[PDB]
Amino acid sequence: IPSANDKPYSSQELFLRQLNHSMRTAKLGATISKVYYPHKDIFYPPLPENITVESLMSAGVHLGQ
RNA sequence: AAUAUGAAUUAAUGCGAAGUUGAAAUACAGUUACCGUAGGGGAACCUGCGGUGGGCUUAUAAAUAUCUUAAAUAUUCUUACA
Ligand SMILES: [K+]
Ligand SMILES: [K+]
Ligand SMILES: [K+]
Ligand SMILES: [Mg+2]
Ligand SMILES: [Mg+2]
Ligand SMILES: [Mg+2]
Ligand SMILES: [Mg+2]
Ligand SMILES: [Mg+2]
Ligand SMILES: [Mg+2]
Ligand SMILES: [Mg+2]
Repeated sequence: IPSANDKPYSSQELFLRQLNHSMRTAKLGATISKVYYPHKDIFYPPLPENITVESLMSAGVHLGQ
């Protein structure tokens, strides 16, 4: 329900105004490299041929009981 | 002297039925049982001394618990970013 052009933004409009900022501006200034994101293990798993000892070790697979 | 036989005479024991006097054992069996040994008692048994567990491992709380960006940021994310 858009608000009148004279009235201030509603709570819903502020949320959509923030979502617009999040897509464009919020990620300006730098990119992030070589940082582990937990979700990417599930959604971007590597292929078996590209797995290294380093990758297995980074995941903690070597830590037994 | 040995072997065999019978033997006066005399000792131990099994089974069978079948009651009698008690109630010793199996449960904490109503006094823990049993082993060795000694004494005593109608009968099982009772008592002393040490031993054994084939009886007590059957074992189960005097309680007290802590601070960093709660999110425009983690929570979403589908091979993308890099
Ligand atoms: K007895
Ligand atoms: K005895
Ligand atoms: K005795
Ligand atoms: Mg008696
Ligand atoms: Mg008795
Ligand atoms: Mg008894
Ligand atoms: Mg006596
Ligand atoms: Mg005794
Ligand atoms: Mg017993
Ligand atoms: Mg026992």
